[PDB]
Amino acid sequence: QCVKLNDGHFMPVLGFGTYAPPEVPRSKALEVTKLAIEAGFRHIDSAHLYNNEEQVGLAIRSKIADGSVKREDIFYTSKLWSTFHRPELVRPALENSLKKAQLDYVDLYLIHSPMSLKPGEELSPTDENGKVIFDIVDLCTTWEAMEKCKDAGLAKSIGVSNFNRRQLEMILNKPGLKYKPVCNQVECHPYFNRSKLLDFCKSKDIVLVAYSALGSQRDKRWVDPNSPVLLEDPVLCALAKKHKRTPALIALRYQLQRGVVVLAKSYNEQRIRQNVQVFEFQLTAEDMKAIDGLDRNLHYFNSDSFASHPNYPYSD
Ligand SMILES: NC(=O)c1ccc[n+]([C@@H]2O[C@H](COP(=O)([O-])OP(=O)(O)OC[C@H]3O[C@@H](n4cnc5c(N)ncnc54)[C@H](OP(=O)(O)O)[C@@H]3O)[C@@H](O)[C@H]2O)c1
Repeated sequence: QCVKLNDGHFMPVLGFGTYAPPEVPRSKALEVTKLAIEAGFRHIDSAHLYNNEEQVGLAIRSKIADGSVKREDIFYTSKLWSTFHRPELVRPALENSLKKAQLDYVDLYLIHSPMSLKPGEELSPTDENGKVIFDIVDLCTTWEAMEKCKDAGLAKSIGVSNFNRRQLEMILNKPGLKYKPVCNQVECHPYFNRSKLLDFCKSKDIVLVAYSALGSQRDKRWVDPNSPVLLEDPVLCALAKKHKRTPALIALRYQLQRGVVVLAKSYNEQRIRQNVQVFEFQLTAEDMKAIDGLDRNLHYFNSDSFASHPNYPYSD
């Protein structure tokens, strides 16, 4: 099923995550995105950062060309990268995304992060200490340029990602605001459930979309390998046995029952098909309370590389 966004458009509540690290061959994104659509995913999440929009777009268009779906059945997301926050670069950046995917529009365009970076060749310009070279950009001006992309029909809906409550309030309080963010895509899982940010988002009819809902890919660039493995959690395992599902399915269903839209990345055929089974069962109030009890303020993304950024959303 879908949730109705605050601009009247509809978003499927289960989304497929397409990010894989650069060591994974680019051709895999094509294969697995087709498999996801074939399994029943209709919401597909990409970004300029992922260097896979050519492949993800081809997977979508291939499933259109092969008769499986129409463009109107797919909900396709991309994101403005942080080197393009200056308002004059927003539309060009979006047009690159459209060119790569060979699509006329995205269903959703997000500001990927509030942590603006120096414009240039690199995705991630850093100094000699490894910290990313920041840019100072009024994100309200960035947002105005996002609104023009919606008016031009290049993005059906616009929203944000990795914003905390205050950063979000800055947008909502902007003089002359035309379109509220339809969503805030943020790290969200039983060890970092974001319930306060969720309550705030609910109060403004903004959808919280969860990433790393399965514990993240635990990439050594950003994630401490000593951090607890979400999917090995004894409570999630006990609930999996109770319901004859898996820890992953429990973690996904938890988000759906909280009114959270949830992403799920898998590049494995069997797990991709497993993940759509989230619609086949329910958790009880007691199950949900047990999962709510797991919250431990654990953001997996935890690196020096962004912890010193002025717009770093977390308070550590
Ligand atoms: N806006 C942002 O800053 C941002 C940040 C992070 C992520 N995202 C988006 O959200 C997506 C998902 O988040 P994520 O990349 O952190 O990964 P994730 O959804 O939390 O998944 C983590 C891992 O779980 C495994 N997995 C999936 N299904 C499973 C199952 N049924 N049983 C056991 N393991 C399973 C996957 O490995 P296998 O591939 O081997 O199955 C995957 O590597 C990303 O792909 C991206 O689209 C956005």
